[PDB]
Amino acid sequence: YAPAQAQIVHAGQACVVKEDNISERVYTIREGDTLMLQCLVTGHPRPQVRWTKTAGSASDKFQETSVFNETLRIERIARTQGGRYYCKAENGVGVPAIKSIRVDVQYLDEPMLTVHQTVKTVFLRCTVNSNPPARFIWKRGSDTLSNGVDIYEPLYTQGETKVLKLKNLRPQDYASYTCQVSVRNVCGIPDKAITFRLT
Repeated sequence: YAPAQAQIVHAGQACVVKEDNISERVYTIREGDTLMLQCLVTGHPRPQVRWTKTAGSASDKFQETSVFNETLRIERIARTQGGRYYCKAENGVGVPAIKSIRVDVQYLDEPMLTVHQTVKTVFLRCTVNSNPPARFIWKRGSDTLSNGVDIYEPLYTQGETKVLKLKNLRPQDYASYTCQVSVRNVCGIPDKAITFRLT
């Protein structure tokens, strides 16, 4: 007889895995792809294998595990299904073995854009939800930087926000402005954009 050992090994459609000498630590995968995590076990008799997502406030002594037959599979994984997943191997010999890995679900939503004018200045306010944090690119057909052009995060934000302030209103430069959001194509996630036609 021998006590149970556990080892988490990535499978499926992750884009990035992070590991160290002891075990695999992070499983990064694009929202909507298919997660697969193996739990290889040792010891005799053959250990039973359980998985669990630590959802809730109660401590480990009360989290609902499930007998799972080694391989955890989540098709069309959602941004809300990220976090720490625990493998538990037990064969009745010694103490149960428990390992865990962090799942990072990455995504880039289409951004939101709202306009506001006071007197004549123009504020274009772009928000997006993403993981990892997104890069904001403001364009007028061609990219724009600091023509009395101020680009800043505003004081009040419910999330990732970038404001484009246009101070003077020349006759020229009275057309379309674009907020392009990027995660630099991690996980193969392309950019997205929203355009406002100024008049």
